[PDB]
Amino acid sequence: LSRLSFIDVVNDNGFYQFEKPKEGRKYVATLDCSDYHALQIIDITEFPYKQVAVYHSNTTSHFILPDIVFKYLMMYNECPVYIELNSTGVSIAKSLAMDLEYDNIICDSFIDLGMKQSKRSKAMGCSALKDLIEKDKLIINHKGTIQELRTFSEKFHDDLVMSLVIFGWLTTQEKFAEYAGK
Ligand SMILES: [Mg+2]
Repeated sequence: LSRLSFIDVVNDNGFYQFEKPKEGRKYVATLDCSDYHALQIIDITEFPYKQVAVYHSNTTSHFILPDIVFKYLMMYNECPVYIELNSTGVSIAKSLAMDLEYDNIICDSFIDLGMKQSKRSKAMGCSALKDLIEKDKLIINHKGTIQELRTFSEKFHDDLVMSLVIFGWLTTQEKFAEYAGK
């Protein structure tokens, strides 16, 4: 843990940015919705991964969120998004697809537009995260995230960590191959 430091970037209206988009780099975004909404944008290129932007808020209406997500996803090279399918993720993921006609959505199946909930995935995901940070394979820069990585037990908020767990689960998958690499 505690070898973790953060860059104290200003909270630009919910959106935290540590690196702006650089052509040639391939990003990936995971979302845990409405507790705050937490949008993690990671750089999966060089197997040094980097958390370049974070969207954090417990005050945006899930009604308008897709617009917010859309903005940042487009901003980072038509970025792929992996939405956890809780009661709200389902609606958000649909808007993102129908309403905003965004096509770079990662799906679990044609019916589930993101990560389908399961005790199995969360667990499996946590583990995958634990070995991404500890091996210094995932570089975190956000203050909140780091604070939650200090009040989140193996078994108070955790949205920013959950968000990074969606990312874990996404790394235990095969499809992750393509999206990866510059
Ligand atoms: Mg949440």
